[PDB]
Amino acid sequence: RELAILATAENLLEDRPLADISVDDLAKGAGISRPTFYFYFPSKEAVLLTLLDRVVNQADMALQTLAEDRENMWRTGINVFFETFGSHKAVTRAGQAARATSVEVAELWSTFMQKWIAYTAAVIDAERDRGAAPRTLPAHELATALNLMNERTLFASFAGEQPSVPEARVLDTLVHIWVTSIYGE
Amino acid sequence: RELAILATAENLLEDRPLADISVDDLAKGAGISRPTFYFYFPSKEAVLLTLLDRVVNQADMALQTLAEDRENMWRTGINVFFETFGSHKAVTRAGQAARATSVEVAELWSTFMQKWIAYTAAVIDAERDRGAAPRTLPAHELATALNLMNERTLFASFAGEQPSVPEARVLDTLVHIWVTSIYGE
Ligand SMILES: Cc1nc(-c2ccc(C(=O)NCCC(F)(F)F)cc2)cs1
Ligand SMILES: Cc1nc(-c2ccc(C(=O)NCCC(F)(F)F)cc2)cs1
Repeated sequence: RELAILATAENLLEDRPLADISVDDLAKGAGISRPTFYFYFPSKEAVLLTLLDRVVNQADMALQTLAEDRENMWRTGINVFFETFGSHKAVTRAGQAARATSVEVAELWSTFMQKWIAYTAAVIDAERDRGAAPRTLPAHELATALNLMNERTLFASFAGEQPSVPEARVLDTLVHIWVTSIYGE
Repeated sequence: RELAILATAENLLEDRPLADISVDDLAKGAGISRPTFYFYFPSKEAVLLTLLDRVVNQADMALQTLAEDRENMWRTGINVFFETFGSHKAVTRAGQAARATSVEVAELWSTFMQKWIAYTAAVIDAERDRGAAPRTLPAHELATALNLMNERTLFASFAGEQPSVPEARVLDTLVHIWVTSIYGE
């Protein structure tokens, strides 16, 4: 029943914004009543938070799995986000828009971005320690800009935004900019 | 009176979101009544559109002025946006949030981003034609990712977002990533 509500909200988010979806909608698709819905979630907003929270953790776990040539290493890491978020475009789109109106969605996003940037910087620092990358910008600042570039450019591509890099070109585009800015210088 | 309404909306946007500002607020600060306000603008939303439209055109004109070493050339161009938007942070912040709710603000933003990306690509292409930059990524795709990185990273810095590059470091951060990704590979 919790799973059914989640699947239903993801299904419907493919067709319309969260605002055009009602508790009654989610309830119907899940095969339960409205008050029964309120036993699982306080609100439709809470349902989107849980969907985003699962997609973000799935990216984060895949990146932990990788952690356990240099161009390919970065490509494989960026690809976690391309495939994870790009396989859940409706949740990605609605979760990003909700950052504006939900402090819990904003804090969720912020917490994981900090984590991913800290880990990016730790890897740059290792590449510098081994003599493979030059000591140019402070690692954490470089990492932060690269992570934000990916956030905006991935998500603009997935949304078909104008402008955006075509989805079929965006992985290669981001990998080039990461490798050149990390190893260049 | 039109100028007074605009100055007043910019002043108040420094303190609170557009939603916490009423036509009555703008009218008061401008020294006119509410129906007199409606003679100048159809809505508070229209006032923000005009503010954004002036800041965007001021950046765009400064970039046209520049057009009339390689690291410094890119730095001087990125700086147009750092100084123009960074001198109008409240308008930047409210105008970006309005892209979600106003098609006219979305189309304005999109139109100028396309223009700035097209011009970035034309300069990369010239640098490649002269033998100074290598033919790596398609120029327009590289330009699009760099422009989106700047959009998100500048504006996160100006908003004091977590995460963000500190405002005092963001120009140097972006210049490094542009120069390395353009001349590297
Ligand atoms: C090989 C490695 N890759 C990373 C890595 C790769 C990509 C990202 C990344 O795209 N960050 C932005 C995520 C977001 F796009 F916002 F969803 C963050 C970290 C760390 S170590
Ligand atoms: C020397 C040159 N610089 C450019 C240039 C430099 C910077 C930008 C830029 O920051 N684009 C994003 C603007 C935005 F940040 F979104 F406001 C666009 C174009 C073109 S030719």
